[PDB]
Amino acid sequence: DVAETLDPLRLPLQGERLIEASAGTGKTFTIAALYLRLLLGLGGSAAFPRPLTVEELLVVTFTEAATAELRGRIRSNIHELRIACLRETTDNPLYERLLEEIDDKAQAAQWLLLAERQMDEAAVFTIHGFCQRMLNLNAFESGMLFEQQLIEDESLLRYQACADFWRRHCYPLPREIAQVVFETWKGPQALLRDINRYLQGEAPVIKAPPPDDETLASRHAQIVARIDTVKQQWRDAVGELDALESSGIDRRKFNRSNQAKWIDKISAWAEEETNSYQLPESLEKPRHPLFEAIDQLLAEPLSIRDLVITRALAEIRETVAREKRRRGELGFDDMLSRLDSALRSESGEVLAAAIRTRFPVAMIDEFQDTDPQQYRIFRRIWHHQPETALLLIGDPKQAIYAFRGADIFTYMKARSEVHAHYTLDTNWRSAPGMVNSVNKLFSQTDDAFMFREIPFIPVKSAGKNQALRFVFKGETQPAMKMWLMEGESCGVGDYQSTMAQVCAAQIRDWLQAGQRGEALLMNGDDARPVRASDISVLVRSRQEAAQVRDALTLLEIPSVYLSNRDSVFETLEAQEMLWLLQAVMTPERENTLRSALATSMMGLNALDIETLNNDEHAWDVVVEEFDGYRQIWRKRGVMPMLRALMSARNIAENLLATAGGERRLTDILHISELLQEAGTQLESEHALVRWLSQHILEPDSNASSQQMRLESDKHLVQIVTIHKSKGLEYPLVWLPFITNFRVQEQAFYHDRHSFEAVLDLNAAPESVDLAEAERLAEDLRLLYVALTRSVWHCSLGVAPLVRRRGDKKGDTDVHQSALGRLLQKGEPQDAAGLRTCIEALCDDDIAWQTAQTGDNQPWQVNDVSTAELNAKTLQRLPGDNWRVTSYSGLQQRGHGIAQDLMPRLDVDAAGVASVVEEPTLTPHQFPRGASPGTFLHSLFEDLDFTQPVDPNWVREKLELGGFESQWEPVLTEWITAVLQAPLNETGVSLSQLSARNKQVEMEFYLPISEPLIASQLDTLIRQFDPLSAGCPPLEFMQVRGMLKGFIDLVFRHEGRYYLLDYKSNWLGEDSSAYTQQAMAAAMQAHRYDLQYQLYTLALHRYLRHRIADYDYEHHFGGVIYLFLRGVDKEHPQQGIYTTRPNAGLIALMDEMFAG
DNA sequence: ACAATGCGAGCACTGCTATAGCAGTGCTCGCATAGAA
Ligand SMILES: [Ca+2]
Repeated sequence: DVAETLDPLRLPLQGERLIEASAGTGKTFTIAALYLRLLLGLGGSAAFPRPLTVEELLVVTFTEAATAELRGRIRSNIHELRIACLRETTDNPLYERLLEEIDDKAQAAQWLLLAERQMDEAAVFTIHGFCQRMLNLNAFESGMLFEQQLIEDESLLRYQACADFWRRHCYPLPREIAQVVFETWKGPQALLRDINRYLQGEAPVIKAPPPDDETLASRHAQIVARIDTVKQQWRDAVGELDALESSGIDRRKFNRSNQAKWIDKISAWAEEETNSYQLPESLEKPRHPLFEAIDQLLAEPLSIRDLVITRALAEIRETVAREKRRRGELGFDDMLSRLDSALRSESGEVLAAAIRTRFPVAMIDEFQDTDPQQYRIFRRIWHHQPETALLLIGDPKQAIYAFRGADIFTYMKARSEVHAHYTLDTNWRSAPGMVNSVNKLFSQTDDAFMFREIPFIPVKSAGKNQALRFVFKGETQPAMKMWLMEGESCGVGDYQSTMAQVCAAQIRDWLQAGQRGEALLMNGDDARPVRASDISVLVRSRQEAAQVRDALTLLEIPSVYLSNRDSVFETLEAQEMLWLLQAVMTPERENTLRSALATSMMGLNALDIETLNNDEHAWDVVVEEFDGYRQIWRKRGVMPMLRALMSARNIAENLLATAGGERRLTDILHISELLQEAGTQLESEHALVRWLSQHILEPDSNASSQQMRLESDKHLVQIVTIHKSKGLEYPLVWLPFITNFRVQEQAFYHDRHSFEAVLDLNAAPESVDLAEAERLAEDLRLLYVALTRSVWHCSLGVAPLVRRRGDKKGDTDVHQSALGRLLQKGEPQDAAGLRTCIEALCDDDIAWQTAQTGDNQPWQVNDVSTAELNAKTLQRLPGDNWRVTSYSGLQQRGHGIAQDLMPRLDVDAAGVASVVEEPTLTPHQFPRGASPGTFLHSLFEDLDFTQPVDPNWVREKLELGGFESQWEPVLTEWITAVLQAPLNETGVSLSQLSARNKQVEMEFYLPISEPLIASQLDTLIRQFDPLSAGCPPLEFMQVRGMLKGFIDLVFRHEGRYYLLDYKSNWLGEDSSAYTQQAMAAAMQAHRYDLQYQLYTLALHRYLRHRIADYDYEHHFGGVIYLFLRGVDKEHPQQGIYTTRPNAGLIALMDEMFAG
């Protein structure tokens, strides 16, 4: 017992070691040390068998920021100790004591070099990261999915489950029963608020659970039966108006009758006031008659609660689980839970060993916060195992996360199993005066943390800090100062209004006296004025924080609640912005707009609003303004719009100058950052507006919508919670409400023998007594952390608090609080009895005063400022724009992201279809659009023009394409008709083209230097092409760069090369629309003519390039357009179109590019 | 074109029955009601 003062370098790196890193004892410096030792296998007898790799030293922390810092601190130490190995000389502690243990500085340098470059894979994860990691590796054993989705809901999944339970369980109930339930809970909402704690993590063991089968009906019967029989032993016993004590006035007849009418058709376990007329009491105030059965009724409770509950969480759990499986999702409780089952199951050894190898030695940090599930997994892998080491480090005095499931008991359990104990004796980080005061306080009684297994061993304060002191308006102040309210009695109300006031006063008192250089934090002969950034107010709950923030704010002392969870969505700004987006979204409606302008964010006046209502031209002015913002919104988005708005109305600049404006601004900006995300997830502005409403209505979701703290708060007295403060350090700290306690009423305790979480579904005084114990057992634990946060000094508020409505009978249930229990050494005290106990211990480091309230609204601080700024202004200019167009300088958008998702989509088609279904399928009735158009293009992507059209291949093509098989005849006949179709003249017909003379889907890139002006090109395009005579053209604007383009088909009729572009278009009824006229019409209609000139200009450049010494009119003679539809076996020139570029056009057009 | 409970105090008043103490009926009113992969 009583741990060995831990000497890192001499710690035996071999199996099971428990390390207690007291308050700020350098737990981190220790871990790193131990990490290095392991890497280089250092030590000696207390060393590890062999050297380990970065990817073998398992370290698990609880926080995410934790593993980051831990991972960071280590890469550094390695980089140093490694460097200090190359120099074989180091002049900085730790390292030197390390090199003395090194035998070959040259090797360690190498070994270390690897550890350095290996860090981006250091086995330092969180409890949760470790789990899903082992799990996902040994999937078979854990029955895990290779693709798990991390669930988020649950908080909802849970309510839904709790309600599914209420519907299938309570709805079918018959009135008599239903009502009973109702009087236990009104709805599913109420049932959850009672069982929510459970349902989460390890189900607690239910002391005295209901018979594994009692139905709601069962119990109900027994109860009603037990009730109704006594309705008899009174219905027929009410002929007795008996006799033989005092005080029961004849107004007992009032008592009497009140049960004769208690005879309803039942429906309510509820019964009333007969405690008197029992018998086991009538004597307390031969013994008496036949109604002592009542003595038996008010003996063992008449409830339905425990049964339902037991059924609820039991069923609710599995309901939620099932739902997760189905969804294929996984939560965190599950993550480390599934891992615990795996190590439990038969196939638990292959898993235990597997892990064990990967991580032969693991360091568990912040262990005082584990849980049965964790510790189990842990020992199931490393407990009693040669060739391995389990370094368990944390501090039981700081285990304050009970509410999330950190079971201090499972720690004490682990404390029992591992016999090797170690403590860190030196408290770096803090002042001697402090450490002395904290040690004194927690040394009062024995077992201050009241748990023989969690002893408190004082700690030596570090020498480098022996100089620390805090002087104020004269001399040095005591490390610890107790402020005591006056009086005998004191309610929770008082001890807050008054303590916050007091606290507030003392803060401005240090601050003001700080600017006057009278408040100094000094390290011997060095000093500095205390600044808001140095004060800190620990608190227990949101309210308490507010309570403080208010008294502070009442003294112009700005502050910031570091533990704030509210979301940006329920800020008055969110609402204002929404009204704005509604104005932007419709400046037409005179109302919503005015409304927008009325928002505090717009900083308008009452006068402004007025005039602006009586001047119609200035109104439209604004309307225009907003109509522009909607434009900015439609085109660039919300963020660009909002910022555009602010810049005009000069919002940011004004707000910042409006007290508390900075907060309001950051929040508005924030909203925008969220309103921006949401934008790129909905295709309509209105959809976003909607998006807002909901979020404003049902918020608090992620931590992504949590409020961003200001970058100035680093100069604001910080008010945080004992919890967020664990690990944090503060020059000066204040504990305004450190006396409160709040007694535990819920009978949830841990059995002191079996160390198990038991849930007595019956308020058994015995078990509640036990729980209430564990309560302050944790309050002390919190108290320890609170005092531990300050460096130079800490002053807390104490008062003769009293909860018991017992008229100040020398009560002061102060002894029921962690701090009171330590001051009044256990025993309760007089109001003044406290005042005397405080004086008892109180010198050099400890000192008290009376709660001296005060007033002086000023934080009497002034300012100065000189804004000599300006923003660089670039002297360059846009000028040219290099892009890569592609006969898209034509086709107006809509194809936005379309030519992106499908580079070869039949972009030339689009639309819907209707009643043109005529009961005889023809190529005109073939489904219109892009999806079907590309299907057609597809067919000819790899067809055997040469041979005949196999119907099965066609049936198969439609079958896969999602079309109806009943299209094969029409289609198989349609294809061929187009194949054996005569192109221009002498022969030429797709079917005559063999593979070797075909090149399908050619992708070209025609560089285009010297801006291509739409007009300049329209001129020559005119002179040579009679088609482009319909001159609307030049519909695009200047473009420098490249020219993409796909050619459906380019073939050669042994003599020349050609350009074929299959074009599935029209819904234009039949044949008559595919005539040499109609075709040449749609041609300009879609300006396809350009496609020609461009495409050919490419084939030109290509052929010229390939065919070494080629000529246009000797190798070209092409250009064929096949409008697939309207093409029959015997109606040539219909459906097909042909053109042959002027050759003189291609000439000028080619050089048009590079001049 | 719209507001939570519940618990005892606290004191006023009303029978009794060995003026006072103990009890009980009642209506009014102040008090205390989380934590953060
Ligand atoms: Ca085409």
